[PDB]
Amino acid sequence: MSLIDPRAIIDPSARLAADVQVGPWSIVGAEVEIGEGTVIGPHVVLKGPTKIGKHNRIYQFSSVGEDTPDLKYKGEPTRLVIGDHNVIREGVTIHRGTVQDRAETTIGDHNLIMAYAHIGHDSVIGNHCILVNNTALAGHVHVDDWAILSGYTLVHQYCRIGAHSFSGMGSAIGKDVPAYVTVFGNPAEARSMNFEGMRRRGFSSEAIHALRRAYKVVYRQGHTVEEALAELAESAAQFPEVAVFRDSIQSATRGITR
Amino acid sequence: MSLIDPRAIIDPSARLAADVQVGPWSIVGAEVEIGEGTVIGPHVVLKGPTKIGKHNRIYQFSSVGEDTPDLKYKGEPTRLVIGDHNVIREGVTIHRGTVQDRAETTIGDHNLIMAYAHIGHDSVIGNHCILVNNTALAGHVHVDDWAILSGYTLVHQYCRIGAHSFSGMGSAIGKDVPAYVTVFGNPAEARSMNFEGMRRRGFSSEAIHALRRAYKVVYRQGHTVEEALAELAESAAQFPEVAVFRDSIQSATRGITR
Amino acid sequence: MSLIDPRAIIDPSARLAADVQVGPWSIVGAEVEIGEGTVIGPHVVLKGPTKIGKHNRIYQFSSVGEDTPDLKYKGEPTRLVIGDHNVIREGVTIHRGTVQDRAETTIGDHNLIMAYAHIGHDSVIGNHCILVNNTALAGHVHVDDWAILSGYTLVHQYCRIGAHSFSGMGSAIGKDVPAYVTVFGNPAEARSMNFEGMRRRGFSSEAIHALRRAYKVVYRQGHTVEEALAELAESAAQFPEVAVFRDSIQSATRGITR
Ligand SMILES: N#Cc1ccc(CN(Cc2c[nH]cn2)C(=O)CSc2ccccc2Cl)cc1
Ligand SMILES: N#Cc1ccc(CN(Cc2c[nH]cn2)C(=O)CSc2ccccc2Cl)cc1
Ligand SMILES: N#Cc1ccc(CN(Cc2c[nH]cn2)C(=O)CSc2ccccc2Cl)cc1
Ligand SMILES: [Cl-]
Ligand SMILES: [Cl-]
Ligand SMILES: [Cl-]
Ligand SMILES: [Cl-]
Ligand SMILES: [Cl-]
Ligand SMILES: [Cl-]
Repeated sequence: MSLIDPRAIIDPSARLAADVQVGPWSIVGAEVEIGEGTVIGPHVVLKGPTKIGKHNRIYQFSSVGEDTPDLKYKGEPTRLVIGDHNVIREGVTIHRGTVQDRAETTIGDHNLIMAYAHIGHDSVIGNHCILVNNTALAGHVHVDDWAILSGYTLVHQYCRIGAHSFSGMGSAIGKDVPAYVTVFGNPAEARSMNFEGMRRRGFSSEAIHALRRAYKVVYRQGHTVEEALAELAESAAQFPEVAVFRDSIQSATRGITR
Repeated sequence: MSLIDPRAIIDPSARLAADVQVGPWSIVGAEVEIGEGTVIGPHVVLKGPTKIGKHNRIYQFSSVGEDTPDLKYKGEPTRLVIGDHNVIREGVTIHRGTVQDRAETTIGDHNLIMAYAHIGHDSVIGNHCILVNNTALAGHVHVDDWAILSGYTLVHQYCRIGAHSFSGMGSAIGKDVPAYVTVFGNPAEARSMNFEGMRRRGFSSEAIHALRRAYKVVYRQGHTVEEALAELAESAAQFPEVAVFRDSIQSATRGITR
Repeated sequence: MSLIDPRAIIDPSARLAADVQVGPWSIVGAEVEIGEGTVIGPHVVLKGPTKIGKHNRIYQFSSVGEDTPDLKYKGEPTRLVIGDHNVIREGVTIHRGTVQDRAETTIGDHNLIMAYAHIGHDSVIGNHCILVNNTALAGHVHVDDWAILSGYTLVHQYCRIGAHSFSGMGSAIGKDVPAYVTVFGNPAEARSMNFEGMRRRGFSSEAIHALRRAYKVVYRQGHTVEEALAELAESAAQFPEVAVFRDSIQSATRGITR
């Protein structure tokens, strides 16, 4: 019936909204901030500088705000930001940024990060993502809204996981995953679009069909990527949903003068 | 040398047989019941309604009987049941069931579940299994007696792992695995039968042979599953061991009226 | 600020050099030696007999020194040895040896072992190695100096990972990785040599070229291993760096009288 367990350790410099809860044997280190309504389980380690928003649930054996062990990082003061309404399940690791990117690891709102997931330095997670058990973002990975990374999905540094994209269990992602796309295997290859994601968002059935077509343009017609982007111009102007897709491919590929 | 560490937390409503041990900083939650001579390590978390049987050994950092995070599950009073003589190693996660199935995750007797493995909601495990480090049953997975899942084996929802079957390390299993079959890879593919295990269980020469022939019927003679089953009916009447194999195949493949 | 937290448990048979630190809720079991300047985080479990050198850092939720659960192990008094200047990150498991090999798991100096990495019974790791998150040495694995195992690399028992070798993420290694070689995928396959490694170690550019040719000899040229071994003798006499590669291939393939 008492919010901060007396067997937890709270740095004087940490700053908790009053109705925060911290379970027994949890450490809330210096420079950690925790928002209205957040619940910290038993045996959690928070290190900062780290800003956690409201209504987060962080489960046992999680390390949130540790330094990345990557030799690149040499002790510079770098940040972790986690938004509102996230659930961080048991044993998750989330590391702070590195000064060679934007010095921040960033998690939005309403995400579900399942047991043993790992969220490496400088990674950016948007909103409503699901990282299933043991998903690992190596570093500087961007995961846009509604993405679902199935169990034990691995993501190479710098890859972008597009909105509503979906990886199958054990996927090893080496390159960007365009919005809506489903990918499978080691290495990750594209199979289809996430029609289920599209239903659950109540996408019009013209938009669902347009996105099937945009898939075929990119993947099943021998277009080069530059050829696909050009063909997609029309659909992208017709349908905001296709434009999200065109844009995710556009961002992955600048190229070099040939 | 006093069985329940005073540094542990034991809910009033927990039920511990007389000679149970509980290490320090371990939580035995409400509606958790533990049988004779079971040993709980330190830093274990137990949540209920959970019933754990006799002579089990649960290692540090395990979270046994927690709710699945799956959005489908809505806080209902589902259960976990663990039998006798199991060994659950460091960091294992085991979740209670969901009302959509039978409201019960179930583990039998004499199993070895190694570090960081995950036993998803509604999974049923038989007896004498080995889940090696980081094996992950996504949900509603049935693992029949003596099955060995090598390290980092992933099993998709609703899959049945047959008696005596074997998965190689990093297998990504997405369809049922019949009794005795060895599977490998991502996605998992059948390679042989688990003769090592047949030897250990003291199978006759004749039975080991019958099982090799039965493998050849299903996997190496162009037969459909329907034709393979027909061909096995004889071998299955002659050898209990083959019948286990015939039945594992039967109950994967109900089919649709063509 | 007391170097040993009063909330930690220290066996009287443990021997700590004077400026050892142990965080809260850590256990240092019987027969654990910890060298000068080492730091044990909170929530660590150390079991013995184990010998840990100078200036190591072991992080929260790590279990270092436990028994392997492999059923061949029968409680014999096997050992774990860890040199100096290693970093063992959140949740690593390291198991002691088995009497059927040398009764010792062994780790050298300046290694980096990242979250949830698993160092199985009897493994031998040299110096300046990096095992990224979730790397798993199943048992009796030899890793030689400067090797890099990317995230979720799995290594089959008895495999030798060669000096400066490199595995890509999700690699499933069933066989020896010769020095400098890069391998990828499940099953793991050779692709190139770890030129980046050779750079960072100041190799002559003649030696880098000699190691590229040596690769071509072994992998890209029809040769049997015995044929490649014989072609490499000249190159191995000219360049110590090549000799290390010849020797990794030598000491992998004894063969049988045919
Ligand atoms: N709330 C939710 C939610 C949403 C999507 C998923 C995705 N999901 C189911 C799926 C894959 N393809 C079709 N359905 C998996 O990740 C299974 S793998 C796994 C699962 C759990 C633990 C360990 C492992 Cl390994 C899972 C959960
Ligand atoms: N008691 C036992 C017992 C039985 C079977 C196995 C199966 N096993 C060994 C094997 C594969 N093929 C032939 N023998 C593995 O899982 C190796 S992988 C691994 C192993 C350990 C940790 C991490 C990892 Cl990744 C392992 C142990
Ligand atoms: N110090 C270092 C160091 C050296 C090599 C590697 C190897 N490396 C790539 C890399 C090169 N530089 C930065 N990162 C990976 O393992 C990526 S996978 C991964 C990574 C991290 C968590 C989970 C996963 Cl899955 C990684 C780090
Ligand atoms: Cl059409
Ligand atoms: Cl098509
Ligand atoms: Cl059933
Ligand atoms: Cl025959
Ligand atoms: Cl054949
Ligand atoms: Cl040349």
